[PDB]
Amino acid sequence: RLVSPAYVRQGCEARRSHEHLIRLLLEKGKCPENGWDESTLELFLHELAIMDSNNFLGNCGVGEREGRVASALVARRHYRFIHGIGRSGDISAVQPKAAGSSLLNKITNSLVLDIIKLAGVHTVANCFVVPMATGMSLTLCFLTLRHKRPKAKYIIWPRIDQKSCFKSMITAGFEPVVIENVLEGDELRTDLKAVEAKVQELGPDCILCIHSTTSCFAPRVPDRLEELAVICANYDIPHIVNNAYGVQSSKCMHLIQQGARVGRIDAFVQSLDKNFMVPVGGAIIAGFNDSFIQEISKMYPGRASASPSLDVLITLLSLGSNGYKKLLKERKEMFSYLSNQIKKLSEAYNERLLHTPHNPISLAMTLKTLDEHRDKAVTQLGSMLFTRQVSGARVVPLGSMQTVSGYTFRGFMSHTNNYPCAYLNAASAIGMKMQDVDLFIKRLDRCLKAVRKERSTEDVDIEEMALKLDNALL
Amino acid sequence: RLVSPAYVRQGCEARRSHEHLIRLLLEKGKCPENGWDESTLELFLHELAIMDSNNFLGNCGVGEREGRVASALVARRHYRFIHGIGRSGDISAVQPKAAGSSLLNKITNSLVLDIIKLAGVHTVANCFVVPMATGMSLTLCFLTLRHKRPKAKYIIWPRIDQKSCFKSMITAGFEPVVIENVLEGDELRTDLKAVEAKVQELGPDCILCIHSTTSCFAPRVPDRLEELAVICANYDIPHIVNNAYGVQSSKCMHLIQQGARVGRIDAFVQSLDKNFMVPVGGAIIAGFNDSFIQEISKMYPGRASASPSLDVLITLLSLGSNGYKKLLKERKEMFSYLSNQIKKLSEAYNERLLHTPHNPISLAMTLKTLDEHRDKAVTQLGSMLFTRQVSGARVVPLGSMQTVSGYTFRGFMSHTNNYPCAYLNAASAIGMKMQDVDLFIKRLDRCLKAVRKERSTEDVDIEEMALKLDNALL
Amino acid sequence: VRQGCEARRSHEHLIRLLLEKGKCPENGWDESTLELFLHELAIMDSNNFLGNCGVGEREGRVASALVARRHYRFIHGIGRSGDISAVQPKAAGSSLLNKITNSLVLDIIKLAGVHTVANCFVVPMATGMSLTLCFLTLRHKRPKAKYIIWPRIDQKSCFKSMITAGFEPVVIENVLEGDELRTDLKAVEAKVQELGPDCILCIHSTTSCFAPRVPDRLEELAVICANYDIPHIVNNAYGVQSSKCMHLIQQGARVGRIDAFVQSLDKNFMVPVGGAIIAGFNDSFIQEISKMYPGRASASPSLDVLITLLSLGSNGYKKLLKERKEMFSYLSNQIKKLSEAYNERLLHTPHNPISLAMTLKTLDEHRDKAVTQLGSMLFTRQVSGARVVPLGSMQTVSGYTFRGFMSHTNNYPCAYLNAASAIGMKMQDVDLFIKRLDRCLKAVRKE
Amino acid sequence: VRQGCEARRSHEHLIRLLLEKGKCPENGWDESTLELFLHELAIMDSNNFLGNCGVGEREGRVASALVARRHYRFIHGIGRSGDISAVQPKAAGSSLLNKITNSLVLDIIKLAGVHTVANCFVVPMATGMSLTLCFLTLRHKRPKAKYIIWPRIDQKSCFKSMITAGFEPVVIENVLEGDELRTDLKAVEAKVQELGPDCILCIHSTTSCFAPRVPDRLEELAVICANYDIPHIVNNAYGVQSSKCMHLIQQGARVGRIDAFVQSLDKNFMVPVGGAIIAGFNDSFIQEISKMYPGRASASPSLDVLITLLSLGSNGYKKLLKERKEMFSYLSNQIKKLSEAYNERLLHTPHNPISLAMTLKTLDEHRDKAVTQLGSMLFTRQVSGARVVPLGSMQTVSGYTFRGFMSHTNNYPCAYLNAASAIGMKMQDVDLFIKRLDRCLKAVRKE
RNA sequence: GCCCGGAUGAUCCUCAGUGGUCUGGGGUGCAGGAACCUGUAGCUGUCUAGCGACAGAGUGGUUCAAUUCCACCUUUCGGGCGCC
Ligand SMILES: *Cc1c(COP(=O)(O)O)cnc(C)c1O
Ligand SMILES: *Cc1c(COP(=O)(O)O)cnc(C)c1O
Ligand SMILES: *Cc1c(COP(=O)(O)O)cnc(C)c1O
Ligand SMILES: *Cc1c(COP(=O)(O)O)cnc(C)c1O
Repeated sequence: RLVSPAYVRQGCEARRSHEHLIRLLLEKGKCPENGWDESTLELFLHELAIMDSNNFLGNCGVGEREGRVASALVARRHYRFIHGIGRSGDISAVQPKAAGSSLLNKITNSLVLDIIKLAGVHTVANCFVVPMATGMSLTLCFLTLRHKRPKAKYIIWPRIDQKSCFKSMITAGFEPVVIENVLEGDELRTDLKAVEAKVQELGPDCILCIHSTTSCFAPRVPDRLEELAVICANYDIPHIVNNAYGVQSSKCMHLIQQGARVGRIDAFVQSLDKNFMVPVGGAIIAGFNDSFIQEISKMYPGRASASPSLDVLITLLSLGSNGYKKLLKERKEMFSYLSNQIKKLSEAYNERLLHTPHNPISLAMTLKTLDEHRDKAVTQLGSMLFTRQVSGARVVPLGSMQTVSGYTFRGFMSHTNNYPCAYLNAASAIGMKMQDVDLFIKRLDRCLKAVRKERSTEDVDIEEMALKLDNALL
Repeated sequence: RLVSPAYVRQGCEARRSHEHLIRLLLEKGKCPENGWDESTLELFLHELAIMDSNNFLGNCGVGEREGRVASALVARRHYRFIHGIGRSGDISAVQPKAAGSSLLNKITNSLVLDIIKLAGVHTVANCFVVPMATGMSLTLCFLTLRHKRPKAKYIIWPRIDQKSCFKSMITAGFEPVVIENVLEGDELRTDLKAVEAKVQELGPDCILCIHSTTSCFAPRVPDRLEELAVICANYDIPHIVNNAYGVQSSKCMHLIQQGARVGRIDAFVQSLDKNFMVPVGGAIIAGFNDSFIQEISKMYPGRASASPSLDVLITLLSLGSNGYKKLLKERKEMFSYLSNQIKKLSEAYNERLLHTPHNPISLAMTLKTLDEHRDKAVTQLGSMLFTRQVSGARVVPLGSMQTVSGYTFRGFMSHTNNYPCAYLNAASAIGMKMQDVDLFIKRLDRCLKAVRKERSTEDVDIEEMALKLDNALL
Repeated sequence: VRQGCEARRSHEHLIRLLLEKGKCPENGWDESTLELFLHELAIMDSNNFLGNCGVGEREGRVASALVARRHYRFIHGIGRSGDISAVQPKAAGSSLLNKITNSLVLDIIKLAGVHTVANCFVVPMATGMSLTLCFLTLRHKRPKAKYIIWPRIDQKSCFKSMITAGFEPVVIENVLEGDELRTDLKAVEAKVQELGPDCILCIHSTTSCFAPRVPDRLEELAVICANYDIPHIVNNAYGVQSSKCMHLIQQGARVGRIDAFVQSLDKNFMVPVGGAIIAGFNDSFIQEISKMYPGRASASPSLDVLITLLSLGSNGYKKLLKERKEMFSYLSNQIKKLSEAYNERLLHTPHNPISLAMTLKTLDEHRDKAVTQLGSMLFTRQVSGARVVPLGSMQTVSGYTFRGFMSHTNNYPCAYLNAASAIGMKMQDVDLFIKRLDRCLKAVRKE
Repeated sequence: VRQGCEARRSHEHLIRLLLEKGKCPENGWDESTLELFLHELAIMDSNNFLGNCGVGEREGRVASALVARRHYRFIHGIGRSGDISAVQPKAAGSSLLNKITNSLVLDIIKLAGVHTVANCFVVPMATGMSLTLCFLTLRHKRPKAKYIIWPRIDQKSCFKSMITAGFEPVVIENVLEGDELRTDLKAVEAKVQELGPDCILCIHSTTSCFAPRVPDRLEELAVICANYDIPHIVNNAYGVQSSKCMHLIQQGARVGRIDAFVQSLDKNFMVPVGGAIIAGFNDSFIQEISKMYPGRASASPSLDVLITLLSLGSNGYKKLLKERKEMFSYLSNQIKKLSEAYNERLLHTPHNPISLAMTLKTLDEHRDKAVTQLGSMLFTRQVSGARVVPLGSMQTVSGYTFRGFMSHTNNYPCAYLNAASAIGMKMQDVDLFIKRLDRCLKAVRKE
């Protein structure tokens, strides 16, 4: 029954090794260098969860929001964190009914701030995780700016053909002013002259902010943030940066750091899933003025989900800063490999890799040898890649017209009205493996052969199943 | 190695019993009457998850959002659903990269619509789950209305002292017009005269909407929705109903149904955690015009978390419509029991249960025998209940001034400037057990004794630990 | 913050109370307390140490994360290679888990009706192999013994356990007393005198059994064993759930000799098949059985019952025992009603508190094969546990031929159907069984 | 929609290929395929049927949801009460699980070096009790046998397995050949002739062992057994991970007689302690051992290794075997370097492919108790698996007194330290061990 | 249990018929002018101090038009399958 050496022999001795990793986390708020063992991580989460009042043993609840859970499957999959984050008046305020969830939220934001520094923006002052994706999080930035600039109606926006970040300004109730890009070689870049010309035409007081973008599909490249930040500093206009998946790119993060160094960056927003390999649904709002970032936080009404914060807390504690650095290194290596592989394949089909050296993530291969008008070969290629279980291979044909929330885009998906050619997108994002590139190259090869010929074990099953899906669509 | 009767002997025979429960769900989109076994539920989720492209065996990904997951703990706790819900242009659109998640989202919304009908609003036309809490979801309603009424500046709002729903109109960029309530007996009720007078004073075209509330703390009661809906129909003003935790109240839901029957209700919003016992973070936007509800959905920019939808899908499939009906029945029974218990206890301390028959969820017990000015006894009671692990027991002292987003409230937390007395809140919400009431009554008894005396095993450990927490705060 | 750190104290009190007294909690633990306890135990094992390095052949390495998590990172099993009950220095948490589990199990055995039990231990083998371990222990104490005297019960595991241990079973036929089959005490004592006590390894009796057989006459057998100095081993496979079976074991130990009694973990505690409990009244003999086990053993059955008893509590287990009795009365009455409608009757077996039997005399197996059919149809309608017993079934088990197999005698008067009220049975179980049995008898009567 | 339904076909192909050939997949399954497979198997068991009602005593009821989920709802165990290998009609999914697991295990045994193996089965007992089951089976074939001839190895489980089965071990001392302790073939054959083949139950040899002992001379023993018609039982506890041990078993069966060889599941497949594999070359004899097991048994060890082999694949297991060899060379060289710095040496034991030994001659146990200290300090520094062997240690196991215990002989020349490269060992393990051993020897030398 | 095929649900009480905003026959009670003639009829939820009010007719679909036609569900009948 007993065999009891007081509490336990090693019950606190080797347990001390776990507590000291936890104590170092709470004291300095930094990512562990090497990842925690699963046992340490789950011991930490279990001890946090029992701090929440809904998990108290002697608790009784007479309110309308007591964190009750009907399904045990639901309660266990969330590690018994039910109360979310924040209070009804402040999403950043400690919740007296959920001290464990509040500590979870504070530690997660501290870990994320640490990662943003090592990723490239060392002068970041403040950040917080918000359980909305990047589009809605950009909207929250604009909603906050409205009260600071009540006469403003326009958001000046260098064009990028992505529906979420475009709609974010309309959802916030402002009028986007689409600044077309300038073609420099193969690259589409910021028209700094047109941006400043529009500021003078409309008047700075009528401008809510300038909305720039770093991460993007080639042949677009990250915006000229340093020059845009200087324009924003000179005319006293807020600068909001869409950095959706730029955390994984030291080049993108350094553009942000330099923009804040020489000019004005009020906030930059990044997706959680794209930069940390977690489910879709969360984002980080970061900036350099602590007071302003807290203003955006206080703009949020009501409590919020703790699930995205828990996901990234688990991820960073398991990976460590070394594990994340390793993922960033391999992403750079896989970009070179993917670039070289596309160079080799495009040569064999009389295509080429578009020359986009300023885009460190996305690549583009021309599709000039395909006739979309007659054979619809460009659209056929995208469908054949899809049925062959290639995902993320974005096909951009010429002359696509698209209306988004009443605004009509010419040459939609190409970020400009008349790009020289149609092309295919591919990218080296965090977590990509060599198998992804090799299978993509192999399957793109077969698709290019089949479309050019049509104008004139499990591998064959994926091919046989693709032929059935191809014929069903036809 | 084999012993193989083709595939299996019963491998499809008793499996058929599982498939037929699943086929009935997908065909009619209704809640099962009796809850599913856990085995059926998890088989369903596993088969949905393998439909998502990130879980394909022969998949390769070359994009920036491929649903990659670094941590196995994260992937398993979400049943391998990574891609979220929706597309970057439409949160309601099927995601070709996540056919399983898209089916999950559609079935969840169908189940939730079914529950809203059986809960009382049988004429509901459309609804969707949004992974934001009720405050942010109300903001999304106002953001959608802005484009339909671009000259509107004001939201007419019968006062309720809750920071989230108040801030939701300011976060959306509108000016709330606070309509004070009328005291009728002990109850605070809608001042229909002042609402119509403010409509005429400001002009209907300047009114974005009327923002009413059903579920609320006593002594406030649900707004007079039928009369407000008639005012809204006559002046052509949209009507938005805050039904945060009203789904659990057949009285609240019937007010909504009658309001739509005789007048105009454009949308009503309810919390997921408060009505379905799931983690905080999600809500339902429902209405009677299908086209308008889709407009709110399309206002959302970008993809969204699937975690709240998964939580309520698991919950409703496990509970069934019978299980949910049982929770609603027990909530009514526990309201009577809690009411009778407070009647008995308040008598022994020369207090009374406030007469609020029109509030079917929240109750209030007077605290007239406590002196807040001299002894601060009302604040002391709330703290003593907290240290004794009573949660949800809301103490409302007199004369509290509070500023929320620049607007100053007199008598804050009482929903009126000068309520006759201080009081204590308690409620019978879904999932409450008799132990909650008995422990609340027992601990409130000890607290009342201690505060009145101060002016003149685990039970004792909760008391001994409360005395230590009480002295530390002092 | 200060309330949350004081909230861990609430869990610590429950854990401390368990380590100090080793009794089941009265009310079951919350899952949060249980999993907290298990995680703290598992990190005491050396394979889960953060700075551990392993240069041996048994380091507790786990290749699959799915395997490690589902066992709460308990990898080293129980015991040492020289003693299954010894503390494993490389697995202090697993050793603590094994000691607590044995304590909780002893607590339940007393609660269930054998208050005078002295010792017991969980063994990760089922009841058959656990009876074998008992016989293997008795061999070294009685090296001239060759026979095991065994009142007949038609169950292959307990019968084979004697042959596996290397002894010759001596089958004692039962006596028909009314409808019941009971111990033939005269035939037992006659075989003791014929073969000689020194040649008898033990008397192997059985409590829990299928009707119309009833628990053996343990008191009279315990006196025979005491008079002749012959060990007594009781097969109590699923008798823990029956206060009548347990009190019968308690009485036999009071008036006579009972060396050990064995019970299945899955049949009495609703856990997966695989474990058993060896219990006795001589602490030293039970220890001798434990020390006869060679090498380490799986900790999975111990962990299953530990989780179950901590989640149920003694009140939760008491409730299941009370409901088993009420379900038995309900099942009995419903069989009386149904048997009346088909010109059958419920066999009068008041000495069996778990299993019942209903006559199948009106069904013709000789001409229509109707009795064999009924059990087949009962399966396809998904009635599990219903057991049809035809007449004159011959069956060979390890070379021994049984006549009238499944009936525990050579010529029982009639064929019959078995049904039982075991722990965890619901009113749905009986109502479904009655409905499907009615439909099954209608179709057989038509043809 | 059409691509997702075709996506289940990809998983179905892997599952279909497993059921059709019963071999390990070359590359490991994804967790999604594995858990899909397990869930489909579990719903085949009757306890998981949606319309099931239970009126029996063994219905597979589970009180705790934590217990049910952690076992993937496999509750009924393996086998029937009359045959552990028979298909359980109430648990078709569990029976299918057991058959697949035995097939995968047979595939690995061939892959590991015994290509001529005919049959094998997983038994949810550890290696000690599994050797006991072998001896218990041999008793009925050789009812006059009393002795088991056993080349000495100082391990309590395999030694006790002979006594548990009820036989007298005949300890054959080993021969010092250089630094190695090897089989004394002349003494073995002399005991066969002295005691008489008819009185010998079997010869019980051992492959995997601690240095400086080496695997037994299986070929010469297999010929002795064939000439005298004596069964041969091989203790291969952790020899599956060694192509040298497995090939030695293969060669012995080719030139002589080997009736069965037994191996631990945890030591060879990195799963929790609790299971073993009994394998042989006569399909009928292995079946006889299986049928000697009485009653049902736990399915937990089978499920653990099934998950592990499906997740690893044969390529994954091959990789672990290759890395064990490379880790052995690395550990050997690092011990050579460290022993040189302390005026010690690595004992030359080239016939042992798993375990190594380093001399501790410069440490004084008689005056300073330094040898006993080193093992103590090695533990507190969290070095597990390191094994110090002093001189002249006396130890009694089940009544038999060993002199020079832990050393496998009565007077080995010196004390020494044991270290091994077992499957799953990392370069961190060796580097940490060398560093901590260096610090441990520095402190002992100071005092 | 599953598969197949009839009917079944709350005005394939009752037996029938009917795509036409339902009809025929037998039967019961309540109400008046043995049985005859006439009228009449039940249930569930919600909101009410109550009168009463608001809905629902297994869930959906087709159609100008569903008691009627189609699919599925509930109940029930019949057939098939049966070493567990
Ligand atoms: C719960 C509730 C809300 C919503 O608050 P959130 O934290 O945003 O979910 C709004 N108003 C009232 C009256 C509420 O009870
Ligand atoms: C991912 C991304 C966004 C954000 O889209 P959400 O679905 O809201 O997360 C915005 N702009 C770009 C360029 C992106 O890549
Ligand atoms: C591991 C091993 C055994 C196995 O003993 P158990 O604890 O019963 O598994 C037996 N002999 C030797 C030499 C071993 O290494
Ligand atoms: C259950 C039971 C056994 C146990 O046999 P195992 O399958 O080994 O657990 C033995 N005898 C009887 C009468 C039983 O009911």
